Amino acid sequence: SVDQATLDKLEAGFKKLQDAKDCKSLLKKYLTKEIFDRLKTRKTAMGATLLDVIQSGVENLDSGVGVYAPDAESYTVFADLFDPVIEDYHGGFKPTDKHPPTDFGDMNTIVNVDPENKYVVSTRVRCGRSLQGYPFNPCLTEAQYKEMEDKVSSQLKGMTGDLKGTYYPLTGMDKKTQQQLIDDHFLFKEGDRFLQAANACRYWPTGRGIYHNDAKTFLVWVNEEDHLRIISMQQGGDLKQVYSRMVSGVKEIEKKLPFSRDDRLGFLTFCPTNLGTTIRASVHIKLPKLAADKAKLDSIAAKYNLQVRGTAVYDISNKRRMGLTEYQAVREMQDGIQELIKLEQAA
Repeated sequence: SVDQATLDKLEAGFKKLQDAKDCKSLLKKYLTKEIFDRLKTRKTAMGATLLDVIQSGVENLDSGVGVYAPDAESYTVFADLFDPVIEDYHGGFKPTDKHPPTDFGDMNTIVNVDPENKYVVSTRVRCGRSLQGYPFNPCLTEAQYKEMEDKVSSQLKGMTGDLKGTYYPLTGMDKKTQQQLIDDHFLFKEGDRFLQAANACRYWPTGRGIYHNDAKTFLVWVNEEDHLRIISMQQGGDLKQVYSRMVSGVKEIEKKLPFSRDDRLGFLTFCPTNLGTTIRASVHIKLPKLAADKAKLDSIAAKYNLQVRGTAVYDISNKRRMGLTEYQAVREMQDGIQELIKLEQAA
């Protein structure tokens, strides 16, 4: 049963949303009075309430999305809010649509998109995971932070071969180690006001840590936002090597740590923007001729559902997460980057 202190905070937050006439968040768009009244009395088995979903969007009215998952079951209990948010953010993933089963695909069809190292500075593929049986970061207790860091770090420290490396707890980290990790772009710090208000930064830094392999091509963050962020990266354009290393690491971790996955939504994450495959593939790439015609550049990327940002030089990444397989997402990135390089060469 939801307690009165929580209901009072919920009623005040709903009123705050309605009084902010300039608020444009998906939270405000889809938390109708009818849905609010239906959901405000519900609780997950782990104890999460509607407040553990919406509080960050109430506290940060300029949120784009404004809702987070406090545990895996929340996607079911609060589906009447999550479902239209997901459909809107993911551009047409309807409440009745279903994400395909996991398929990393045929690695032999993924390639080095720039063997000459003429255009691609670096290549990165990232994914995220929640561990089955644990609340998400809005609701982890201090004891759960300690237990899961022990379990995760033990599995990471047992990895061998290309994945052999070093675990660094944030707890007790000294300034020399911090600077070393900053120099490698491997450090994360306390979360921003969106994470803070989502209650994702409690008991800082208990249960938070960093792992990388000896070659510094494989990086794992523990409880930065999701339970696990798993990142593979290297200089140049060998997407085959980068993607296969990420998949190898994900599968090794999974052997002793089962992940939370939903038949409709795929892998379950703290932020609904990261569902489905959870995969973000990106390149840092130099395309100076296409830069002279940014409209043209933006048009090619859009054809392959890629987004182009700064970081002549661009960070180009895939936009799609839901309704396609891991293979399809990485292939979309490979195809798009190949087409961009082709058109740069012909320009």
